[PDB]
Amino acid sequence: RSYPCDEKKQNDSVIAECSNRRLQEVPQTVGKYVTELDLSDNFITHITNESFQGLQNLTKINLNHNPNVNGLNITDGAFLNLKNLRELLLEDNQLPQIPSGLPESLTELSLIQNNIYNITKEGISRLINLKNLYLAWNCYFNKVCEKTNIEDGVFETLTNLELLSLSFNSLSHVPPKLPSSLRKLFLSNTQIKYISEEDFKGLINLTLLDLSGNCPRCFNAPFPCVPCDGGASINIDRFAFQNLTQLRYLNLSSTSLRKINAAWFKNMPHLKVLDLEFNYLVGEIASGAFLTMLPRLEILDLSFNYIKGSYPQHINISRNFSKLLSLRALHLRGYVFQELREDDFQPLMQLPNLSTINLGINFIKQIDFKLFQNFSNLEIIYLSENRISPLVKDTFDPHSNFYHFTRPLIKPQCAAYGKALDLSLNSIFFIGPNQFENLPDIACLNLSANSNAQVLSGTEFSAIPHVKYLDLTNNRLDFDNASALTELSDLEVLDLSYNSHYFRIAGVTHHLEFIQNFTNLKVLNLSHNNIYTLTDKYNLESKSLVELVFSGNRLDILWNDDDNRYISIFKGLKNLTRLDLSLNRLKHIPNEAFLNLPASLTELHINDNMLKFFNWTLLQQFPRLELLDLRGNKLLFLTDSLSDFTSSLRTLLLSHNRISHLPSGFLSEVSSLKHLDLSSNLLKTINKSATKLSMLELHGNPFECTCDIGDFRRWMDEHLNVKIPRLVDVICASPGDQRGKSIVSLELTT
Amino acid sequence: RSYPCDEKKQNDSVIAECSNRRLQEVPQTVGKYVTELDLSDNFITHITNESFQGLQNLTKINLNHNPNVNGLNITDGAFLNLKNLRELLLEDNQLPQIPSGLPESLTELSLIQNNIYNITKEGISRLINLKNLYLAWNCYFNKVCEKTNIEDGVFETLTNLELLSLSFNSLSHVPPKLPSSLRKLFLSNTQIKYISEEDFKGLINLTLLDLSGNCPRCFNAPFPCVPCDGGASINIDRFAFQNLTQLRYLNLSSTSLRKINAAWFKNMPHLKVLDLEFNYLVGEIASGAFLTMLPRLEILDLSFNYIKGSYPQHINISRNFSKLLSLRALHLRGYVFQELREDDFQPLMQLPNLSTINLGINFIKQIDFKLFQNFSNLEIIYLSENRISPLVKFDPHSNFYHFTRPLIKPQCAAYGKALDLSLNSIFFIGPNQFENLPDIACLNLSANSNAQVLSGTEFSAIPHVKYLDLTNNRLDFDNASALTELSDLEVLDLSYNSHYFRIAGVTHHLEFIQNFTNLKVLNLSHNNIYTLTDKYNLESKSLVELVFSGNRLDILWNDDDNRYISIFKGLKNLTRLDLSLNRLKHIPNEAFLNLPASLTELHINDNMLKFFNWTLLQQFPRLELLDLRGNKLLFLTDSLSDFTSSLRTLLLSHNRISHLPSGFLSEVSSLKHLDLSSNLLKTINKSALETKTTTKLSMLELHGNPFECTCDIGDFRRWMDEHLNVKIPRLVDVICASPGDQRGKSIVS
Ligand SMILES: *[C@@H]1O[C@H](CO)[C@@H](O[C@@H]2O[C@H](CO)[C@@H](O[C@@H]3O[C@H](CO[C@H]4O[C@H](CO)[C@@H](O)[C@H](O[C@H]5O[C@H](CO)[C@@H](O)[C@H](O)[C@@H]5O)[C@@H]4O)[C@@H](O)[C@H](O[C@H]4O[C@H](CO)[C@@H](O)[C@H](O)[C@@H]4O[C@H]4O[C@H](CO)[C@@H](O)[C@H](O)[C@@H]4O)[C@@H]3O)[C@H](O)[C@H]2NC(C)=O)[C@H](O)[C@H]1NC(C)=O
Ligand SMILES: *[C@@H]1O[C@H](CO)[C@@H](O[C@@H]2O[C@H](CO)[C@@H](O[C@@H]3O[C@H](CO[C@H]4O[C@H](CO)[C@@H](O)[C@H](O[C@H]5O[C@H](CO)[C@@H](O)[C@H](O)[C@@H]5O)[C@@H]4O)[C@@H](O)[C@H](O[C@H]4O[C@H](CO)[C@@H](O)[C@H](O)[C@@H]4O[C@H]4O[C@H](CO)[C@@H](O)[C@H](O)[C@@H]4O)[C@@H]3O)[C@H](O)[C@H]2NC(C)=O)[C@H](O)[C@H]1NC(C)=O
Ligand SMILES: *[C@@H]1O[C@H](CO)[C@@H](O[C@@H]2O[C@H](CO)[C@@H](O[C@@H]3O[C@H](CO[C@H]4O[C@H](CO)[C@@H](O)[C@H](O[C@H]5O[C@H](CO)[C@@H](O)[C@H](O)[C@@H]5O)[C@@H]4O)[C@@H](O)[C@H](O[C@H]4O[C@H](CO)[C@@H](O)[C@H](O)[C@@H]4O)[C@@H]3O)[C@H](O)[C@H]2NC(C)=O)[C@H](O)[C@H]1NC(C)=O
Ligand SMILES: *[C@@H]1O[C@H](CO)[C@@H](O[C@@H]2O[C@H](CO)[C@@H](O[C@@H]3O[C@H](CO)[C@@H](O)[C@H](O)[C@@H]3O)[C@H](O)[C@H]2NC(C)=O)[C@H](O)[C@H]1NC(C)=O
Ligand SMILES: *[C@@H]1O[C@H](CO)[C@@H](O[C@@H]2O[C@H](CO)[C@@H](O)[C@H](O)[C@H]2NC(C)=O)[C@H](O)[C@H]1NC(C)=O
Ligand SMILES: *[C@@H]1O[C@H](CO)[C@@H](O[C@@H]2O[C@H](CO)[C@@H](O)[C@H](O)[C@H]2NC(C)=O)[C@H](O)[C@H]1NC(C)=O
Ligand SMILES: C[C@@H]1CN(c2ccc(C#N)c3ncccc23)C[C@H](C(=O)N[C@H]2CNC[C@H]2F)O1
Ligand SMILES: C[C@@H]1CN(c2ccc(C#N)c3ncccc23)C[C@H](C(=O)N[C@H]2CNC[C@H]2F)O1
Ligand SMILES: *[C@@H]1O[C@H](CO)[C@@H](O)[C@H](O)[C@H]1NC(C)=O
Ligand SMILES: *[C@@H]1O[C@H](CO)[C@@H](O)[C@H](O)[C@H]1NC(C)=O
Ligand SMILES: *[C@@H]1O[C@H](CO)[C@@H](O)[C@H](O)[C@H]1NC(C)=O
Ligand SMILES: *[C@@H]1O[C@H](CO)[C@@H](O)[C@H](O)[C@H]1NC(C)=O
Ligand SMILES: *[C@@H]1O[C@H](CO)[C@@H](O)[C@H](O)[C@H]1NC(C)=O
Ligand SMILES: *[C@@H]1O[C@H](CO)[C@@H](O)[C@H](O)[C@H]1NC(C)=O
Ligand SMILES: *[C@@H]1O[C@H](CO)[C@@H](O)[C@H](O)[C@H]1NC(C)=O
Ligand SMILES: *[C@@H]1O[C@H](CO)[C@@H](O)[C@H](O)[C@H]1NC(C)=O
Ligand SMILES: *[C@@H]1O[C@H](CO)[C@@H](O)[C@H](O)[C@H]1NC(C)=O
Ligand SMILES: *[C@@H]1O[C@H](CO)[C@@H](O)[C@H](O)[C@H]1NC(C)=O
Ligand SMILES: *[C@@H]1O[C@H](CO)[C@@H](O)[C@H](O)[C@H]1NC(C)=O
Repeated sequence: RSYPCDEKKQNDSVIAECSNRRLQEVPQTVGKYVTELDLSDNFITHITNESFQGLQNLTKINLNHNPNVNGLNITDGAFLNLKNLRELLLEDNQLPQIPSGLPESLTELSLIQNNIYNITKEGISRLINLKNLYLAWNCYFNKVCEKTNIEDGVFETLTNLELLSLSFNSLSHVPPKLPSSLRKLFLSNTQIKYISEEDFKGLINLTLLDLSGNCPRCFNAPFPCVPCDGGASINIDRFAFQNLTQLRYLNLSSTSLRKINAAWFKNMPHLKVLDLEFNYLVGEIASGAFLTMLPRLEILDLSFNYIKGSYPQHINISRNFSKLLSLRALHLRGYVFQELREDDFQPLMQLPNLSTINLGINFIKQIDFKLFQNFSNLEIIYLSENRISPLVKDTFDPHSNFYHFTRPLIKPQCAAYGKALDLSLNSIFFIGPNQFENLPDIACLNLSANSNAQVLSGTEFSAIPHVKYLDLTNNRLDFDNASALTELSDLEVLDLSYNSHYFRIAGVTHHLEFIQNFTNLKVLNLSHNNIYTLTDKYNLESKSLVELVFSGNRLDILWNDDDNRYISIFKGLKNLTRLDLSLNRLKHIPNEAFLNLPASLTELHINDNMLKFFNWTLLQQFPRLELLDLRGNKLLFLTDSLSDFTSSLRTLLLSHNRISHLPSGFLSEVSSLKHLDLSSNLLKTINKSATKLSMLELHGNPFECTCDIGDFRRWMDEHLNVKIPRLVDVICASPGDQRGKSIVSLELTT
Repeated sequence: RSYPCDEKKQNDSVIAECSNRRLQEVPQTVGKYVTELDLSDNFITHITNESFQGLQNLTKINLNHNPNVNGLNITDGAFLNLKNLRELLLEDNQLPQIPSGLPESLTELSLIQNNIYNITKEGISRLINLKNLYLAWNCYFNKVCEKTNIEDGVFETLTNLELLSLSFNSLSHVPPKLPSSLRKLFLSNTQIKYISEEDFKGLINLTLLDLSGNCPRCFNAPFPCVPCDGGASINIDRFAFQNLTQLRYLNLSSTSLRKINAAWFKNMPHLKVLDLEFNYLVGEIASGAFLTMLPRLEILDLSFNYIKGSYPQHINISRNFSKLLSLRALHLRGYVFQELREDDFQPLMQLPNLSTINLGINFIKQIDFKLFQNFSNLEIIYLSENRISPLVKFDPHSNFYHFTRPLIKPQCAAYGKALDLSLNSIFFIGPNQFENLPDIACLNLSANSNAQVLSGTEFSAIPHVKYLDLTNNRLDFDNASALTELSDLEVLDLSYNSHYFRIAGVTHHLEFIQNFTNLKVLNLSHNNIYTLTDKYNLESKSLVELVFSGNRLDILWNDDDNRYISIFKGLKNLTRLDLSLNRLKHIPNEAFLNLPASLTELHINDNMLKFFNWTLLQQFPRLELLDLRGNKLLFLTDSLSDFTSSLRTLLLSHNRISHLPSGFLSEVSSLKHLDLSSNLLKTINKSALETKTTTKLSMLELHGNPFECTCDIGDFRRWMDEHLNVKIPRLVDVICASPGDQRGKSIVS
């Protein structure tokens, strides 16, 4: 670690981190060692020939977000210097023009979120070895520019260009004279309404094309959005893509398509993913004209093609959907329909490869759960945000994808265990006794936020006893009855976060006895169940359990139990490694209670409590403990003799406490501490009296910079490997002459 | 000037409000005219004959909740002085016995929430004159007491007792030897499992009986709740109520009743109100035994009687329901069923007096709204907490079982026929959503995640809507047509609306508001409005109130083209304006001068103001209330007497004020009420508020100030004692801060 840039080594290339250090010029310490430089989130506004000299070993400069609040001054040839400069990022800098005078060694140039309106030869016709060029957000509702002007041939010379991102800019036409070497052409939100034959004449190599937000369909647009001539459509000629033989991805989101010409995929048997969401294509879904041309598609998205004023009975799926033999996921979010039958999805049932169906936000009230058994390999069923009821009787970031969320539908940690079903945000206020009948073998089940008030008695998941991951978060479930969920003999993950039932009985209040007949349950989350009361004893004997979260409960109220009934409330869980006691409003954990914790614990969090006094001396029973998180507490003091107490602990987060005095016998035991966190306490000074540590957090402590402090800065220098995060945020409170400056940029003994 | 009690005139005598003054003992500082003394919610730990010597004239004493944060120590006859004592409340005092020297003249005695496990004749029986007696929560799960020991017939020579409350007291027998004069008897949650025949005899006079919470059914109980043996209901002998001819009120809420012995009501021609929520009577609802013994019943609650596991297809309503001819209110919550069709409700359509139909929490999937026309006196239809879809092509003095709040906001109910459709699944407004409804005047569509794009044709089917509640939805109204099919509309509530159609340059269009000639209120709180897109003049001759909090005026008035100066000047009639929570720091001078001069209340509390230009108030002749609480104001003005003569109330608590100017208000002065609490005042140098003529000022609040009480304060504390016509509230919150020997209480010291 040198000041002002924390330094670390990756590969045979030294990287320098000077981001968010608030500096106003190119730093000084940066040795010729450095090869990739990071300068983002600063207050720099000047870049000269002198800024970058001597460093010639540099291949890269980050430099985005400068200054942070005219723009940022770049001098003709301030970079012409370095013959190693590969990548050069300059996003969000308020640049008026394209840096005049630039290195040829440049491969990947970024220039987005600036004020470049002229695109000129004088700027970029020299960077031949340019590969990836980004230029989104440059004439995007600035009104000091009608069109992003591009001068002819500004792309025909950059013969090594693979990627061009002109998305989110104001062009009316498609830039002529591009290089045939192109592979990705991003042009979203560019205001193109006419697409010619010529526009894409001879990019025979192009793989991805992105034409969204052209004539948008402003459902929930996270940015300025303006529709075409009423319900007007982006107008695409049939021979627009004749040449585009090599092509995997097509994103035609928000174009307001009504009719899909099927002449477009005539010469393109390649295409792997089609995005046709936020359009008007209900007719085309039903009359699948193009649906014939796509045998190698694996993912299809037709989401938010719903018609205003409409709520059909059923969803009209063309037969031409059985020509989609390669499909692996289908995305049908927000058609909006009332009932799904076996019939309606008939065309998809003889599709061999289809493994995800996405039906969320379709506000559907009834589905035949049988119809899902006629699939040959499905393990994702997403039905979130529909109106399924209890069943009775019947046996900002531009680097992102705006039109298609890339987060997993289900949690991987769940989609692991087998077939995943998501019934979250539905109307299942209790569990109908027919709720699960005709369901495939379910491994992963989400019932999140159904305000489900079901008394559980162990009957309810009988149709599906083979569940592993079950998520019941945000519900009003009762499980005072000990038979509760016990049908689920294979269950490993129970997520019961935030549950208040409606059947409090006195002396039955909370009854966890039901945990004990699990032979296989590993993760148990009971956060925010507001338990202040057990009628099950303190013995919860289970060797299955590894991790228990017990946040948002009332541990205090239990441990003030006047007859002392609640001491070993966790002893029985012998195999517990991780435990979580945060937000239980704890003041004094009685000594005998703390000593009755699984001797097996690896992590222990008692943070965001009200803790005053910690009896450190009790850490001797916990010899596997690697992490102790005591953050957000009212702790004053630290044991002078940590030696006596532990030799297993690796991480000790203490921040947001009221620690004034850091004692003398720190590092008295082989403390195994690589990571020590003391930031946001009440430290005036660190004495002299106080090599295995790589991290120390001190930021935001009232430092008293008097020379009395200078012992510490000698230690910060003898021991130079131990990194301090945001050094520049460890500051002087005092004295007056000092208040504001960093401990490190401090002229000492004067 | 009274200390410490605020001393009000009421009817013909003097109240003393000494409640909640951190008081530790009764002051002998209260007057002699006082007949009523509230000493509630204080820290008093003792009571003796020296406590209340001086005022034999007292009739009522409060005392409740003393002390706070041990017990209350009453000696034998601390009240035997008080010859004029009618009332005496003593609830929440950790009392170990019944006080032992009370006067006869007691005719109302409340001793709830104490620690009296036994009732002795030494204490009460010699109190012949009592009329009311409340004894709830005394043996209420102590682990000390199994039983609320009642001396056999302790109540026998209480021959005037009208109201006896014994609720929430573990005694499984109805005490014997009761007084005949009893009209009202409460026995809720007493663990009385069996009601004999001899239990109620001699109570010819009884009009109310309370027996709920015995053999409870524990749905949502907000206290300890313990079911009887297995699923066992209460047991009441056939001839229990043989003698109770005069009974009007009968609570059997949560008794677990499967079966209603229609023989209980043989002698009760009179019964008006029947509470039977929280039992298991789906069947007794299907086939009404009792339903015929009740001609004169006006109110019937059978809420939360559903069967668990079950979600039937229809509700089953005995035709035995048109024998309740008197019926005014019917409550049917938590039957839970899928569908109400016309014929299911045929038996109720032949009732003259029925106005309130309560169908809350039935999770109803669909309804034939036609059925509602076929009702004569229908006013409130309550359909909250159902499942309707878009149609296409702690307190012990309370009622625990019944919700006694208005089902519908009265302001709404006033206009007439009310339909509450809140907490349903109407995610947009179906083109057939209101076909075959009555003419509704008041409509609630709150909390339906309703995303409807409005075009002003969505409401054609019921176009006489005057009060429309649209809070907590996701409604677009950028179309100048939006809602215009509702010409008669008077109140529009759109709090908390965030749409999904943000087009740029249309953004937020507020043009639809120029249509209404009788729109009177409009609540636009919390819409995140920061972008508006029309010609300036919002033009509304009608509109009187605009709530505009939780928006971004700050953002709007910071416009560099000044496009939003005159954003509200077109609202000529407006007299109320709430501009709080806009995070405003500076209101531009021209932006303020373009508020309508008509305003009368202006609210800019809870923003971030530092400076306020008083001398603009001049353009505001009718202004009368100004509220700038929770801003950050520093400086006032020395000539405010010049810039406004209309202004009645000025509120400025929670600001950064320490200097009080040597002008202000004297002689040419601006009326009645001045709040200057939670400021930063050290001292006031009399130069503020001169004794020029007589300033009209009645009331002035200055509590929670950081006061400097050495000698400086000599001038004000004179001024106080001479302007007795100037009320300062809360003299026990006007504290010192400066002299470290004075920091606390004081000003009065
Ligand atoms: C009710 O309770 C349950 C249980 O308490 C809650 O769920 C648990 O929740 C935690 C918290 O989110 C989950 O942890 C997260 O899981 C992510 C995926 O993990 C796996 O994949 C990665 C890579 O594929 C592997 O490395 C992991 O394997 C490791 O194995 C063990 C753990 O078994 C570790 O000890 C090893 O060291 C290995 O790492 C997993 O198989 C994971 O991404 C995530 O990690 C980030 O966040 C944590 C902070 O919690 C950091 O410690 C960690 O360094 C990561 O942070 C960095 O980088 C990302 C980008 O990569 C940045 O965005 C971040 O800022 C960050 O710096 C974490 O481990 C856990 O899986 C889960 N358990 C269960 C039961 O599934 C419920 O949520 C709860 N209900 C609610 C909602 O209240
Ligand atoms: C979206 O915007 C709309 C527009 O504001 C909101 O609607 C307003 O909401 C307010 C605020 O809650 C409602 O006013 C409230 O109305 C109460 C009922 O009033 C009627 O009768 C009363 C008694 O029955 C009559 O006195 C009234 O007459 C008043 O009339 C003119 C007004 O027309 C006044 O100028 C007179 O002086 C009269 O007083 C009404 O006809 C009323 O109860 C209530 O006042 C209690 O409240 C206010 C606090 O704002 C005090 O001024 C007042 O002292 C009252 O309270 C003392 O009393 C109680 C128990 O009695 C203690 O428990 C309290 O602490 C308190 O100290 C208040 O007035 C208004 O009706 C309503 N407007 C409409 C169009 O319905 C919506 O809320 C809003 N939506 C939200 C949630 O976002
Ligand atoms: C089972 O069911 C039975 C009967 O159905 C329940 O018995 C009810 O118990 C509650 C206790 O919570 C009773 O409430 C209180 O009554 C007092 C006194 O009564 C009324 O007395 C006067 C004449 O009627 C008058 O002062 C009041 O009357 C009208 O007054 C105004 C008119 O200006 C009108 O607007 C009111 O609505 C009244 O109609 C008065 O109500 C009453 O004073 C109590 O309340 C209020 O005010 C005080 C302020 O000092 C405040 O602290 C309270 O919170 C409250 O706002 C209160 O309403 C109720 O009367 C009983 N019902 C009947 C019909 O007798 C029983 O509780 C149920 N069991 C259980 C355990 O749930
Ligand atoms: C239309 O869909 C096309 C294909 O979905 C979109 O291009 C995809 O775009 C995002 C770019 O933001 C890519 O994510 C970024 O990629 C780099 C390089 O692997 C990586 O560091 C990222 O973090 C992030 O993943 C994504 O790879 C890309 N997909 C492919 C496969 O080319 C585009 O989102 C669409 N248009 C709009 C406007 O949303
Ligand atoms: C089950 O459903 C809930 C609801 O969709 C999921 O929680 C969402 O989770 C994502 C990422 O974990 C969060 O960003 C959202 O805030 C959550 N939304 C809500 C409303 O809770 C959860 O991921 C699902 N769990 C499983 C087992 O996959
Ligand atoms: C319309 O329905 C909503 C939902 O019931 C009502 O608001 C509830 O109102 C009461 C009283 O103001 C509050 O205690 C609740 O917390 C409210 N909840 C919600 C969802 O806001 C509202 O009162 C009804 N409006 C009318 C016209 O009476
Ligand atoms: C896809 C549908 C479109 N919806 C609708 C809006 C307006 C309509 C009109 N006229 C309409 N007409 C018919 C059918 C649906 C309609 C709203 C709905 C929604 O509420 N979405 C939420 C879910 N949680 C996140 C957020 F995206 O999404
Ligand atoms: C009246 C219904 C009964 N409910 C039910 C719960 C569990 C059941 C099981 N097994 C059940 N089985 C059949 C029918 C209803 C059932 C719960 C539901 C509710 O959500 N209550 C909340 C709503 N607002 C506050 C509070 F009143 O109310
Ligand atoms: C990196 O390049 C610089 C510039 O030519 C050179 O002086 C230096 O020796 C190289 N780095 C090292 C120390 O290997
Ligand atoms: C592209 O289109 C032209 C049109 O004349 C065609 O002749 C040429 O061969 C095409 N190139 C391909 C498909 O590689
Ligand atoms: C594809 O199927 C649809 C509906 O089943 C039909 O409209 C269309 O003609 C089919 N396409 C062909 C036959 O090319
Ligand atoms: C708990 O659930 C079991 C299984 O359904 C049920 O039989 C039992 O009655 C319940 N509890 C008891 C002991 O009453
Ligand atoms: C486990 O499961 C059975 C249900 O078959 C139940 O009878 C038994 O009591 C359970 N044990 C518990 C609650 O630990
Ligand atoms: C019953 O009440 C009446 C008035 O309602 C009263 O006059 C009568 O004395 C009471 N009955 C007896 C005899 O106690
Ligand atoms: C009341 O009506 C019910 C249902 O229609 C019926 O079972 C019962 O016999 C009626 N009671 C009589 C006839 O008294
Ligand atoms: C219905 O209400 C009126 C209004 O007070 C009342 O006079 C009448 O007696 C009631 N009719 C019956 C007997 O139900
Ligand atoms: C409404 O029609 C019903 C038939 O369900 C009929 O019995 C009823 O009398 C009609 N309403 C009235 C009160 O006229
Ligand atoms: C607004 O509504 C009218 C009538 O329903 C319609 O003709 C007009 O085109 C609408 N469009 C908008 C959002 O301006
Ligand atoms: C304006 O509102 C006041 C009440 O606020 C009312 O008296 C008057 O009639 C209204 N006048 C007009 C012009 O609508």
